[PDB]
Amino acid sequence: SPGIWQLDCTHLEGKVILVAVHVASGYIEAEVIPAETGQETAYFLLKLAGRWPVKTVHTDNGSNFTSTTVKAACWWAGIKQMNKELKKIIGQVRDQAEHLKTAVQMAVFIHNKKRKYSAGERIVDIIATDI
Amino acid sequence: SPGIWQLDCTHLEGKVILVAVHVASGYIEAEVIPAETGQETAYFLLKLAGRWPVKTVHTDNGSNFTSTTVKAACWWAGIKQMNKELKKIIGQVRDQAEHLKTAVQMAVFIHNKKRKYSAGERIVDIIATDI
Ligand SMILES: Cc1sc(-c2ccccn2)c(C2=CCC(C)(C)CC2)c1[C@H](OC(C)(C)C)C(=O)O
Ligand SMILES: Cc1sc(-c2ccccn2)c(C2=CCC(C)(C)CC2)c1[C@H](OC(C)(C)C)C(=O)O
Ligand SMILES: [Mg+2]
Ligand SMILES: [Mg+2]
Repeated sequence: SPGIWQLDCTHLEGKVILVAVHVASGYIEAEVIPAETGQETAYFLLKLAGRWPVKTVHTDNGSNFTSTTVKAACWWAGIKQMNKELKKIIGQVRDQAEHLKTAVQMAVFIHNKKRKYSAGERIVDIIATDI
Repeated sequence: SPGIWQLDCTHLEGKVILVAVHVASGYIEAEVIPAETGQETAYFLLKLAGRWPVKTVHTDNGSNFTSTTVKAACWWAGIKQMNKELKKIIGQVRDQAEHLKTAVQMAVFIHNKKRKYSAGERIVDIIATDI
């Protein structure tokens, strides 16, 4: 289904990377945050919900969505309840940037634009077709 | 054209709001940043470029894109060179959130989901059709 996203945290250079994957397309969005936190999770989900039609969200760590503040965000937005590929691309471009967050955003761009249509294309098409 | 975006800063409660508008749809993305800065502008544009097919970017303050670091970002991403509506929605929801950034993201969501198809729909459709 086009409304299903996966959301997980990974660690790199002592920082946290929140990664969201649109399961049907392989499209990703990601952000660097100081540490795993219900507030960070909540605010990311607000941002995500505001650009795409997010219906459900899965994770690999159920306890991530336990906090009151994450549930409140899912309520308001009407939400219900790739590390290796991305980590790879970050290594290739890490040299070209100072900050990890910049390398993340470069990799996310590399990821979504690559062809096999690109992930970035498939999300748009899948979502348009389902309108 | 579907690759044209507008990018501007506005001020509210002594903070800065970077606002991007996809001109053909009225879709917006926005972020709260400490102060107007070439680095902030640059990093936002990386993020934007990574989710949409951004071809050109306009602004109301040409000097915003003057810095070396903003030009470098446009180069790497292959980019070339609503305050009142959004400000309104922020006032309506300001009460319901502590942080300005949360109120921004709530308003951006309100904005993109409203019907007259919604802005969020029109971006997806416009971009899908042009694939
Ligand atoms: C802190 C800086 S300075 C800087 C830069 C690069 C070339 C010329 C001037 N500044 C950059 C870059 C801008 C273009 C790229 C492709 C996004 C990667 C490197 C950065 C970059 O951080 C920003 C994006 C917050 C500014 C970084 O982490 O290295
Ligand atoms: C700092 C907090 S705590 C908190 C909250 C709300 C209800 C229950 C528990 N926490 C919230 C909210 C979560 C849901 C909404 C719809 C996004 C708005 C209010 C916030 C919110 O900041 C976050 C998003 C960084 C956590 C805020 O600025 O008020
Ligand atoms: Mg750093
Ligand atoms: Mg605040």
